[PDB]
Amino acid sequence: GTMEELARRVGRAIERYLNGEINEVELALAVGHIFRDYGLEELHEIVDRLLAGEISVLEMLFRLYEAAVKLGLDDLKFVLLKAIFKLLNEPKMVKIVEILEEMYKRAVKKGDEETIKLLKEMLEVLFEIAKAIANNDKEEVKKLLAKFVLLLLEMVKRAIKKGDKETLKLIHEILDIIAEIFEELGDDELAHAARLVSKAAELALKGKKEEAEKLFEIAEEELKELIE
Amino acid sequence: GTMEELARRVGRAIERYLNGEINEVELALAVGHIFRDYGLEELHEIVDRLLAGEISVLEMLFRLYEAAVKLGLDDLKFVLLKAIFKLLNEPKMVKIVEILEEMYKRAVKKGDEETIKLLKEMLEVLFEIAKAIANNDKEEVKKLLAKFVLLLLEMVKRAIKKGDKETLKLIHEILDIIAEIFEELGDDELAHAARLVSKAAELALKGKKEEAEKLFEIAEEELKELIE
Amino acid sequence: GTMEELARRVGRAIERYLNGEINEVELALAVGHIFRDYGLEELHEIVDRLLAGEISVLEMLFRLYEAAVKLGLDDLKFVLLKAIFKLLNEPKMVKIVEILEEMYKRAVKKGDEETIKLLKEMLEVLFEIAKAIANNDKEEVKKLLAKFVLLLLEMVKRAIKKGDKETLKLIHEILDIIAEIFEELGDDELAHAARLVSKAAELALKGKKEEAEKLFEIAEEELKELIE
Ligand SMILES: [Zn+2]
Ligand SMILES: [Zn+2]
Ligand SMILES: [Zn+2]
Ligand SMILES: [Zn+2]
Ligand SMILES: [Zn+2]
Ligand SMILES: [Zn+2]
Repeated sequence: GTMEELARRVGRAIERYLNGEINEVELALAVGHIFRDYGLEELHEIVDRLLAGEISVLEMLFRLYEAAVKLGLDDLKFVLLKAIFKLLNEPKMVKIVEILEEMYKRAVKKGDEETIKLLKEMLEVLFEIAKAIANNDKEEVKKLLAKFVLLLLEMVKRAIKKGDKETLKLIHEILDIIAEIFEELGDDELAHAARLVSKAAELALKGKKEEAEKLFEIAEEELKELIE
Repeated sequence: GTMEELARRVGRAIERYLNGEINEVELALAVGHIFRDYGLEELHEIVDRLLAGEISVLEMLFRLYEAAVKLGLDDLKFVLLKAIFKLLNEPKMVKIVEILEEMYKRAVKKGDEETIKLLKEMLEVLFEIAKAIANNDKEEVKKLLAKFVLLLLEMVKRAIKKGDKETLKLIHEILDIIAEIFEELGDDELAHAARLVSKAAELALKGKKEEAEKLFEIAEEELKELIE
Repeated sequence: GTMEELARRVGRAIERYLNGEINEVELALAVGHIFRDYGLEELHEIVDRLLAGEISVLEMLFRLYEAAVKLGLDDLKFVLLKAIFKLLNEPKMVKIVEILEEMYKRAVKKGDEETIKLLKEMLEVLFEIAKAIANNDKEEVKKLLAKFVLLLLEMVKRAIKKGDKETLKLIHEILDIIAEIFEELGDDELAHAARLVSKAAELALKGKKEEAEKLFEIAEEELKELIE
């Protein structure tokens, strides 16, 4: 069939595994069969490695995400990222990925192609964040989240000069979630920068976009300072 | 292999599922593999739908039966009908299907081809009965059972002019089962018509086939009157 | 992939089944998929017979071993023999198979091709021993073990004329295990012959190979006498 259904099938299999309905061998067999039905041989080999017991579910998910990045499948990428962020107990990251998926789905139905590369760099940053979390190395997580906040700042700067309004709300929600994450990680300056960007986006959405440029430059200067 | 081996394998898998030995994912994987081994692609997609959790076992069985009717596989049809009538708690309908299957196996080893279309029509009627039962609509069940009784009346009329004797006993047993079904459904007139046909068949089998016809047209007018 | 990784994958699947991690349907599906991935169709049909419930795991292992003997896969043969001797509660035979596979692995990395045929004959003898045990027929087990001891005697006679030293230790350990097996089987003469051969091997390894030959012919005539 089409690549959209394939992602739905794989996602349903992974949710069945996560909820406890099926086990690892059943999940491996089902996902390998699904991938083989669509002709994806590399993904089938990666799942075969799980079927042999060499790797675990999280490692298989990481390798599947890398392979899908090489191939260029988007819905499968979002499904795999949500599964990765659900295997690790982080509901906030899953919420961020869900909002980004909604943004991507809104973007693909129109001619906006400049945002797609953004939405993609941010997916790479999210993948690096997940990898760093899996390594239990908390120092790189903050820098990667700072890069994510900078990317969202660039996207909101692009969006303000246009007439979009739902994009502003979604970026505000994402930035609020990241600020909460920063607060839960024992950091205050990066959380303050994220809340500054969120406040600037809120001001721009409200109608007073003249006050937003000073907030934007202050926030970007602070973010650049804190990364180094 | 041959179409007879496939039916036995699928039936065995379904009994393993029904007895509680295997679960739904294992059953889906096994049955899809069996169908793929024999080159039946459409049945494989139908089972794939179950593997994704879109449909249940009963809906999958119904779709498999429809696909096998389109293809023309008989033993698979009988296996699927028995499974359908076993998932719904109706041993009597399973007994009717078993007797029909024995009749079909007896007929195929000889040159009798006229009984084949009648058995196919009765299989269609039984499929509609199962569908109506799944819909919990009790009004159409009685009408469909009346049509089934009329078809058995036609077959017994055909068989009496011939020398068949086991067919007479099997039709008598089937008619008794339908009479019990009608009695358990809170109906008395249709049960009386079914018992009238059974009595006519028994009289013809005994040797007094002169008295059978009066009963025969009496039962047929009663059945025609009760359908409308 | 290569035939070495296939044996590892199959052995891992069977180990998972034996340890209780997976059940018979999961093992059947996994092993059939593994054999299908490498293009081994006959092994796939043999596993299919297990998927349908016609045969059990032990019978499936026996048929797979016979088919691999016909095909000429050695690592798969060792894996299947180990699984067979693990399903039957016999750790000593598993130890014998492990030592034999170590000897085979040592031999295949050099130019020694004469030991390969003798190891093949001993593998046939061990397969016959497993078959006889599965039949609960104890009298043939002793004669087959006598033939195995004679084959080990031939190998030790060949190896003494060469400079091999680890081979002598391995045959000594194997002969000690067979002697323990004979003692546990309520036999003393065959156990005495096995211990005689082991003592001759130990004497030859120590450096006094002049006294080994007398023990050698004594043990071989005793073994020939006891078989008849
Ligand atoms: Zn595979
Ligand atoms: Zn503060
Ligand atoms: Zn499929
Ligand atoms: Zn009455
Ligand atoms: Zn197969
Ligand atoms: Zn003694």
